[PDB]
Amino acid sequence: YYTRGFQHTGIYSVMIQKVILRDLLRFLLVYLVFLFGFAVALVSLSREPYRSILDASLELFKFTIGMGELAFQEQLRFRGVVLLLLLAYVLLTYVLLLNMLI
Amino acid sequence: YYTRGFQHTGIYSVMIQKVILRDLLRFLLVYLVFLFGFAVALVSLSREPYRSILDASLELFKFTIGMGELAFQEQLRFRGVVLLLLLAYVLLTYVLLLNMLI
Repeated sequence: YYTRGFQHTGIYSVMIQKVILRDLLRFLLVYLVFLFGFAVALVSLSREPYRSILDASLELFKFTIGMGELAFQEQLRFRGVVLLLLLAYVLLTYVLLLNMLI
Repeated sequence: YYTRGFQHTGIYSVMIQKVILRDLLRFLLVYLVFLFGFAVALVSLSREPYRSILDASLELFKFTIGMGELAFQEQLRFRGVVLLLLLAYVLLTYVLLLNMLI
């Protein structure tokens, strides 16, 4: 809060709070909706390794940078659809990031 | 779909679908062509660890962020060319990303 004084160093640090708080909120809401949907989907696949909804959400949050990928061999013959869903989540996250920058 | 209403929050969210769908499609096609070519190349090296084409494609997709690097010691005396190919794939992916942003 005390960066409001000082010198010109605050010029770029005072205008961010008027557009970031408006844009990041909506975009993060959309991202969380997508993340929870994908997590529920992965739990549905793994039910019959993504045990709880919280664990799946954590995995999806890690997928953007650190992954939990390389599915466990024979995942009830649904490895292909799981991999396709993971790729789809990657593309949605990346396009949301590009929309963030734009 | 229901973000088309609301308020000014949709102003930046309606114009993205007219240029993203045109640019990302072609750039992703190019990226997939490069990825499949590099995966086939890695399979060719590893034939005589990148067993199937799907596994190699998955590894190349991971290389951009999470890697499968640190080749397995003596890879039939072809560790150097494999490492050079991996570096080349990294540079092509990065330059494609910069082209994406531009």
